[PDB]
Amino acid sequence: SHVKDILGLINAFNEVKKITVDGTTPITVAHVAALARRHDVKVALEACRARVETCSSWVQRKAEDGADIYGVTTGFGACSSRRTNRLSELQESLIRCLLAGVFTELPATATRSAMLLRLNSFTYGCSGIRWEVMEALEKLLNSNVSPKVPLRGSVSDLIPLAYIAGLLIGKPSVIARIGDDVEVPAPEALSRVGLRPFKLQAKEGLALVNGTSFATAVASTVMYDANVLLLLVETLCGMFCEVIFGREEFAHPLIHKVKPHPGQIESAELLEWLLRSSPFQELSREYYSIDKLKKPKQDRYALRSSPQWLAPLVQTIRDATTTVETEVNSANDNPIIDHANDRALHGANFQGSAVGFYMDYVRIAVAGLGKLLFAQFTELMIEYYSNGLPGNLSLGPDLSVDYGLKGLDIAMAAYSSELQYLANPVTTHVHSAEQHNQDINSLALISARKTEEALDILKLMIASHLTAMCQAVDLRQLEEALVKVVENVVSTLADECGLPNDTKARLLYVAKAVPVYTYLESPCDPTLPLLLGLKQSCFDTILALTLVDRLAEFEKRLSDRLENEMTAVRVLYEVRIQGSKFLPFYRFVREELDTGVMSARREQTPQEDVQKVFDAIADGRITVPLLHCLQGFL
Amino acid sequence: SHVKDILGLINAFNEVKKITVDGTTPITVAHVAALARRHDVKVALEACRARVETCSSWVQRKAEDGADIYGVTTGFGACSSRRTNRLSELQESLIRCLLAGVFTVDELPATATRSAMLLRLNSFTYGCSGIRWEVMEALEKLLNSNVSPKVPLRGSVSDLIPLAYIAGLLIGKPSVIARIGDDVEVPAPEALSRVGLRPFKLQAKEGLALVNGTSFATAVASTVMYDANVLLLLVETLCGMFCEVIFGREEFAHPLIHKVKPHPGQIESAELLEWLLRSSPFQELSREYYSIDKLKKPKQDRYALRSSPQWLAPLVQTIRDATTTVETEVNSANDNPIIDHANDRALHGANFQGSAVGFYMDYVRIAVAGLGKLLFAQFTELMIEYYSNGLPGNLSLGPDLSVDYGLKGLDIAMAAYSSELQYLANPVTTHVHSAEQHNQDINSLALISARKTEEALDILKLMIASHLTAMCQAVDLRQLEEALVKVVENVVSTLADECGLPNDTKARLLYVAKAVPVYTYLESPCDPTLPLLLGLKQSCFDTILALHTDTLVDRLAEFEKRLSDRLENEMTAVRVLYEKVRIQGSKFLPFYRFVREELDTGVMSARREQTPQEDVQKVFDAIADGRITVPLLHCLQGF
Amino acid sequence: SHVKDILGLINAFNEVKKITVDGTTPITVAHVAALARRHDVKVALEACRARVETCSSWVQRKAEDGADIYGVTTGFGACSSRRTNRLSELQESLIRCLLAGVFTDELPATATRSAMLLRLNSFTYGCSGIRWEVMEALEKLLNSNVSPKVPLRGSVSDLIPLAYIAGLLIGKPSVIARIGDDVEVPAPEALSRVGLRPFKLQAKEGLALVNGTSFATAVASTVMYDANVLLLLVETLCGMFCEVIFGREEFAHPLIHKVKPHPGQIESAELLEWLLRSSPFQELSREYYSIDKLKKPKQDRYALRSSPQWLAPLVQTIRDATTTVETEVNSANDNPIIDHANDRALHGANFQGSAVGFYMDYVRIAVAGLGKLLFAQFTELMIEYYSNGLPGNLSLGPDLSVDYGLKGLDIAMAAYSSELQYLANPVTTHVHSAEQHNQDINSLALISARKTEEALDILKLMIASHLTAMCQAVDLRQLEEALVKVVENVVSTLADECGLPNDTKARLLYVAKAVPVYTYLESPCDPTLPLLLGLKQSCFDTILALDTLVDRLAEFEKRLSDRLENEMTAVRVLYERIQGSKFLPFYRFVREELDTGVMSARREQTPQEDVQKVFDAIADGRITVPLLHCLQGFL
Ligand SMILES: *N[C@@H](c1ccccc1)C(F)(F)C(=O)O
Ligand SMILES: *N[C@@H](c1ccccc1)C(F)(F)C(=O)O
Ligand SMILES: *N[C@@H](c1ccccc1)C(F)(F)C(=O)O
Repeated sequence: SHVKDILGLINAFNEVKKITVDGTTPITVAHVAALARRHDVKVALEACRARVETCSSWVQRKAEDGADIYGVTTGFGACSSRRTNRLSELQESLIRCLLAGVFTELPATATRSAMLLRLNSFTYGCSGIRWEVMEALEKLLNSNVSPKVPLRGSVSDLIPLAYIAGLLIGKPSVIARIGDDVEVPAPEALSRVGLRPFKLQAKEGLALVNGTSFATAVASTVMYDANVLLLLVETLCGMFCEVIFGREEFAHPLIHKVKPHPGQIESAELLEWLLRSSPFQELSREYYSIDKLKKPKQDRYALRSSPQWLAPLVQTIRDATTTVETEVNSANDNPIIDHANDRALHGANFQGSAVGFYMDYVRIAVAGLGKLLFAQFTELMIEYYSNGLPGNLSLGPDLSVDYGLKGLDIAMAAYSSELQYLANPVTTHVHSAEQHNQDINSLALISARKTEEALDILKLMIASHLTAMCQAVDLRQLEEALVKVVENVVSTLADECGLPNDTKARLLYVAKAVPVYTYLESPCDPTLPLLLGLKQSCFDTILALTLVDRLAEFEKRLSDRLENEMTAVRVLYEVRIQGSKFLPFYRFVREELDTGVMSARREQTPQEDVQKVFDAIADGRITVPLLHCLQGFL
Repeated sequence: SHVKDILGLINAFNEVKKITVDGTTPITVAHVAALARRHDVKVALEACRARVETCSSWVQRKAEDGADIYGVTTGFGACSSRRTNRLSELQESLIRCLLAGVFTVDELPATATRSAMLLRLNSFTYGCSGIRWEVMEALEKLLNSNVSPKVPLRGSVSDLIPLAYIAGLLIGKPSVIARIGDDVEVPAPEALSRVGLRPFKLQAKEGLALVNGTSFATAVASTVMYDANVLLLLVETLCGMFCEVIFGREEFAHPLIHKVKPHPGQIESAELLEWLLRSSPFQELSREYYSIDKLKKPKQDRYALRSSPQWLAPLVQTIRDATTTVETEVNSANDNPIIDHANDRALHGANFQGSAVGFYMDYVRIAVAGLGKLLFAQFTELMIEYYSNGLPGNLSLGPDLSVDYGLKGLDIAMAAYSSELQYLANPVTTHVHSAEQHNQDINSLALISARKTEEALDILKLMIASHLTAMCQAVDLRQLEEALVKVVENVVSTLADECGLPNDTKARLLYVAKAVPVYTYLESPCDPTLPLLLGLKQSCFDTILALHTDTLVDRLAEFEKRLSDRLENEMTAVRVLYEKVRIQGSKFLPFYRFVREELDTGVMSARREQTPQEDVQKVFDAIADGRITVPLLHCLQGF
Repeated sequence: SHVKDILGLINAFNEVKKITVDGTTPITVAHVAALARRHDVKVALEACRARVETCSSWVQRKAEDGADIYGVTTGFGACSSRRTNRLSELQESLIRCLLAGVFTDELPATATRSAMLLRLNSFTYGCSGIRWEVMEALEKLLNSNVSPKVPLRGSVSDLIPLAYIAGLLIGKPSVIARIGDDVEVPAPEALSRVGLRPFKLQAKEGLALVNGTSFATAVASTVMYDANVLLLLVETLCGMFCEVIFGREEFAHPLIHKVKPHPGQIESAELLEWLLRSSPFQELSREYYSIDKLKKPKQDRYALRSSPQWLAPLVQTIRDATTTVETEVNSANDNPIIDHANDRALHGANFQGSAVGFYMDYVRIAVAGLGKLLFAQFTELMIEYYSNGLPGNLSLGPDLSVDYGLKGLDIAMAAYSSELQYLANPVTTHVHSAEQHNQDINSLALISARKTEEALDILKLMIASHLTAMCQAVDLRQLEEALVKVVENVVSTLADECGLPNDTKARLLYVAKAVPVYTYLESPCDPTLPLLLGLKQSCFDTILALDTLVDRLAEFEKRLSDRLENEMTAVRVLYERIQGSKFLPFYRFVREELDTGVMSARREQTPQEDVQKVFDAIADGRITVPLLHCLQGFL
């Protein structure tokens, strides 16, 4: 199951201390994301040194012998017919030419990831780069030194990679970060870490720039996030079922066996397990047993069609992860040196098309994830579709001065709207580039950036959705306690007023049946559903059988006693979640993040509450409640 | 290799005679495509009959006894609160309300309709639907009798409305029109009459069972994926033919390049290309071409060739993965509720949701746009003298280029094809509306997406037809070129002797004859301002300085005058003769031979009366009807 | 007002008999659309003849004397450096080269005839150098219904498709021509049948024939005609929507729009205020919000209330693009441009279809906006929570469990809007560097025009469904009014017969007035439905406010049960305000002229059959008759 694979990724991200780069051990998207985001994570380049030096030696010696090899004794790109013996000058003129970006930047996280991925490519021993340059890359990475790199210019990653090469050769115009607090010209940065500027040998300029390292770097953290957010969305579908009073049957194994898309079986299998012994599903069964024939037979699509919907999304995100990791673990470079067979091989491994195309697909899948969240949120906000919950999840009781999560609802539409726009492909906009030499190009970095922007929005949407669901948990729990009060007040008052058994039964059924949030604002308002039902019953008990006096007295005593006792339990409140598999999420948001039920009495704005949830998602603290919730699933 | 899988698909499409529909043998995209396109292909429903009858009687009993089951004793969609014991009228009312398409005729074609009927029939064999076996038999008979309802093109968010027309046929709705063969349209009651059927009266759940499926989206996706596989393999293969005509370096496909960047589609496409180009007579000429003035010529090829395996990689993987997804849907019970009669429950879910097909249709349309762009880039290089390594601009034979613009028209159309294709590849799946009284707040739009991908494939067929036609032109131009260069050499060689020129002059002159691209001076071989006589003049001056007399100058002047007399006549003669060989040793011989001999074409020029349309039309027709798979299979023989 | 301009376009489309082509008289999009669609419309080429022959003469002379002029003594496109004195063969080689489309699908005859018209018109300016006699042949071909069959694709904007018209004129055997609707013959037989002989191309003539924007602009012209008509139609139907939904017409108040004065906002609101002023339905709406006022919405939802703000950019986009397309229709889209007066061949790019291209992209986005408005309005009309008394799906019932009303149309509306939104992505953002990199910018105007055309097909579908639904809503509103009165009468008369106190009678009559009738039509005396539910509350209340009374109330309840349903069934059967409404022409056209009725289980015709009739009438222009009646007297 993909659920195991994603939990494996989260663990790896959390547990990795050293990333060994040795030409053989795979680097995963978790390793890359951990390097980028956790400063205590170090690179360990393992002396594959033998194959690096052989390749390096082969390239320099052949170049000096005057062998005819692209970009070592020839011009670059469309200029490949020009030959030269100016070995170092050739390489230097390439870097000069490629220092061509403009600051209107790629972040340090991306840049460091690119540095790791370039270093990794070199370990396969096809590049002809010197071992010493690799050691400098490892040292730069572990010292938190990174060039400032312009955002744009790559069609996929010559220009952005030229800034890493610029740093390594000490270009004065290249600015490097040393940690978060220091910016200095490249020569000063090299000095401060005990390095001297390199003099480029044969092929070294080209080897440093001819990779897919920036596209693949952004794609790696994109894929790590996409896996985690994917699992988070699937899991939260179960919380949605619980708070909305869904029917868990939608996740029944036979439904999905019979339409066996792997993502459909696996998401449904997770959802069946999450909901198996749910206290909230127990309430759901109670709810639909009261006036069963006046209530929906099935849930609406946002819940009931969730496994079918998630299926291609799971599969796209899983497959794209494989593709990105293949790219991470590849010699993306040209020429490829086949030193064992005494030849340089001319091809196009710099071409980031596998990554670019899959970036387009994943952005579409992320939009699909956003649409599901938006549809669920919309249902949650509308009393007609929420099975007893108040509109906008407004606690009130005075709804005229409590518009609940309406702000969050509007924002969800804005989030989804922009997300859907972002999901158009980048890959269809291929221009014939670089003197028409690059007449196909992947645009993978640009695509990766757009998928990253899409995920930023998805994070906003998940934070909002989780926050609303926590609100909804409190509201369901308050609902149960409120209904018990109403029943108790109705029962005891019927006794006191000495009403017949016929009467008491009719009134207690009303007290159990009418949704409490329809009348919470003013419980004894004669135009609201509680008293409406009560009056209906009282007339019926009169037709079926002083009795009038005892009924009028009941209605007066209820008018005096009920709202006060409802306010009491409400104020006290300001439990079923204790038995829910989603307890860790509720406990995380309420206790660890220090929040409470949302209302006019709570001073914290929706911003303040959703910001905490969002920050926990952005920095990965959300995986703790996620891993606790999933504990024991196999 | 995906290459084996696609060859398998093609074999299955050509060879199948009966599609067995039995609830356990899988139906592939090739079977669907063969049913749709080959009218000798028949459906065989295999009496799964037991579980089907158990299911339908289970549903009927439960309903009669008043069991609470969605869409059987319950209103539909957003109205599922409403209960009824009006079992047949409930189902009748669903069909009436769903007969809501409009003919703009634009319609779903018979091919997609018949495919959809097969897929619905297939879903039913899993015994989860509650449909009567006799309705299933009716579907088999309609299929085998070539009777199809006429179905409006639009209305589905994925396939209630379109499927309602098949249901409408079965119950004899007079407003539903039916095809019988290619030439007859009659009202539904008459169509049933003509094949020995009586209108059905819908039992509990039967109206819903007929309409609550992904049959149309999946029908169009099936023929889309079949075509996408074939066209993909064709594009991959023709990359090798492009290498041969453009004078590429086959090194780009070396197995080590790709082992070291091991995307499965990258390795497998490069593996195919290495095989296609091993021992190529055209690659031999390429090696010779670059050995002459080596240092004045590009060390590497441009991206459209050299980066083809890296470009193809995701395209191969998307198309292969989508085929699996679509076939999983073909072989599914897409219906709701799902009757688990063994455990006496009707399970309420959403197997009618075509999201798997919808999202993959979007991915594939993107992959197809990538295939179009690859063809457009390759075609572009071929038309431009600066990038074609000796070929004339526009692949114009001429020799008078002022009245022969060659394949320029095709070049223009290729830009028009790619442009619209890139536009089409925007996603459909991002346009989800909250539908059906906000009941369907997510919906796949799979049929809409599948239609756009089909449109994308129409354009790709056009591009492949053009590209293949151009490469056959280029084959002829390369073969004529080799012949013309040999004549220039002979004339220069013998005339050098006969004019009594020194051996160092003769050798200089013969170098020029070998090194100058013949198509740069074919228009007028002895024009003093064109590259042949340019080089000859330089060489003649250098000779005078090197051997530095009046006799030398007389003989050199004589050489120029006599070349002026003879060379054009000789060059004209070999060209005319050619219009009246290395491809014989090429793995692409079956393509060249198919286009030239079987389709009856020739080198394009001002002397050929057939227009580019007429030539490309033949190739396009062969791609459209599958005849192109014959040279594809011959070419790939032994791989 | 744009409303007046569109009415002007409609009248011209309907009334034109002869399109005058003379180099000075403007050709409008209505003229193009009428030629395309009404075959009784003829072309009158007015012998501009003198400037044409002068320009023609100039070119032939200059070419024969070996002047250096692009595409007359030089090669084409990227090959312009080649010179030749083979004047006719040069022109012939161009056509040969451009006969390069494929039949997969074809540009329709309507578009091809429009393209022939536009090319002929371009020639009248006397910049092209084409012979007068070729122009007469084009006029004759137009007037005789002869058209080449033309491949759909190949143009980046229109060399390849125009080469088919040139191919017809020179009698290329491989070019197939239509004669009327049924005859298809090779080009030389077609020419022969209308008494023409094949032209032999003179200097520049091949190029003049192919070097225009005629196909993009043809399709764009019918696109813009339809866009104007359908726009006005959607704007107008917003008023009809207000009437059936129980809208508040104040949304169209002139001060609101004076204060945010986008011209399209002012003008659509002005139209809507006029359509809704003293409406009988607005009077029903006013009544509705007066009953339990404080429990009903103070404002309408956006699909109505925000309609003039929404329509504003859409009106403006469609009007400005009409101007732009007409400027193209009336242009010398050719190259070189011959300035015979000053003896210069001017080298430019009037073949570049970019004005049309970008505007087709804009219009497609605006059409998507119109579709979205219709979708949102239709969605509200189907949902009881938002329709202010109307049944879900506009189901008549009474038994809703066997009547799902217009739910099928509702699903289809989502499908239509969805695909329409996708179609509205731009084509102009996909410019490829084409034709040996000579055409490194190109308009793609024909492709874009085709997509806008496709988007308008869907809009037609959406308008047809919406209008059908609103007619259903008219019937349901009038039936509602008749039903409430019936219930009020039955309640009143039965209160008297049971001798109920005035207090009781008053309470019960208010329930009869207040409860939306469609919430209980299914079973009027079901004790779980809103009527008897309201009646029981009032009965308990009257007992508190005041044992023989109980007897009488129990007798009222039994009598109502005997009587109410039958009285309601009778009025409904018989039925199976619009007379004072400005939308009467639309209702009458759909119900009477198209022969339809309220939708229910008892009517055999399917939703398809009803909507097809309405769609066909939109498609062929018959919809403009009720539209013009509805708007009579406006401004
Ligand atoms: N990646 C291409 C290139 C172009 C310009 C400068 C450096 C590199 C290339 F295709 F030419 C290559 O490096 O192989
Ligand atoms: N697919 C949905 C439906 C809606 C309207 C008519 C028939 C069917 C459904 F979700 F409600 C279902 O059938 O499950
Ligand atoms: N439109 C261009 C052209 C190209 C090929 C054939 C005919 C015309 C042109 F720009 F070159 C022109 O005609 O001006």
